[PDB]
Amino acid sequence: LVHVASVEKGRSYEDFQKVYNAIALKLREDDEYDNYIGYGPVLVRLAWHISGTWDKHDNTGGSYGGTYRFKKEFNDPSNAGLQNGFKFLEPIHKEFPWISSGDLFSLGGVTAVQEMQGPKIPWRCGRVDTPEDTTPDNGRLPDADKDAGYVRTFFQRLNMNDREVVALMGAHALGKTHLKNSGYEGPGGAANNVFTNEFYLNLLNEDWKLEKNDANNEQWDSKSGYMMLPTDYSLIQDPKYLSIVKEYANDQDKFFKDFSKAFEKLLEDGITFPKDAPSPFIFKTLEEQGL
Ligand code: HEM
Ligand SMILES: Cc1csc[n+]1C
Repeated sequence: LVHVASVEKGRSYEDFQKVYNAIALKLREDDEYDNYIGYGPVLVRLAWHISGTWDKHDNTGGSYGGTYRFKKEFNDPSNAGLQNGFKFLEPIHKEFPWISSGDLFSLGGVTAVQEMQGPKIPWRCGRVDTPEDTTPDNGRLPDADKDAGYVRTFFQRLNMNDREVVALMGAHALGKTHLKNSGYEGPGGAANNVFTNEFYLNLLNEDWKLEKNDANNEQWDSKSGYMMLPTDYSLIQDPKYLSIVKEYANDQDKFFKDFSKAFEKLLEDGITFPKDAPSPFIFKTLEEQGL
């Protein structure tokens, strides 16, 4: 399967910076969502789940085709709760009907991270919508109730290595688990709509307790009111993972730099970019624009 990036006709940096600003302006406006967390965390989760279907072996799945717009992927049990990120973006797609679905879902994730004061993420245009029959089947996204060997093995399919996996998981400092979506409940920290390295700090400094929640699932709970998933706590159980966790709890700039590279790579897996294709765009935030 080859998927070649095709820039939307005649579009350039300024067009996509207009779509960025539209998403970012609505993130500021619709602030009440999920008890004032706002839409940013569900939008970086949506960009991860449309990319996380990729399989390196046959180049199926991935962010290129925008296939989450089809019922099979929209109704995947693993995507429960992401309909709220879709409905947030649907106004903006009506306003810029020329951007492809893959591009709009991935730029929403980029915009949310930078607007929640994360690192800049280089983003590239050119994903092309593909037919309903290209939609990957349910079951390619990871279970939460498993251990470190499962996480390592699952992420080899998206060929991410240990460092990349640990840098990507730092995004679980954002938002929260919702019992009616996943059977898990609670936030992982106090700053859950500002991008920081707090996931790593909480993992190493809190007093975790294995408890059973109302959906009868086990999760790691702390006195402070935070929770960690079994696959999250996995990172301090494995010796290779645990020493990268310590590296990111001791250096927030290295965390930001490595997250930026692994999230771009995540979003680009499966796509062939021609050598005459434009460079990756670095978008300015509303704040850097005085907007
Ligand atoms: C083995 C890996 C992973 C598993 C099992 C997993 C699982 C989960 C689960 C069960 C939730 C709760 C969903 C809900 O109830 O609403 C969640 C939320 C979230 N995850 Fe993951 N995740 C994984 C990796 C990642 C990665 C790599 C990213 C992003 C780079 C990510 C970003 C998020 C975000 C931002 C949320 C919060 C959503 C919200 O607030 O609504 N996840 N994760
Ligand atoms: C807050 C959250 C959602 S999924 C994992 N964590 C830590």
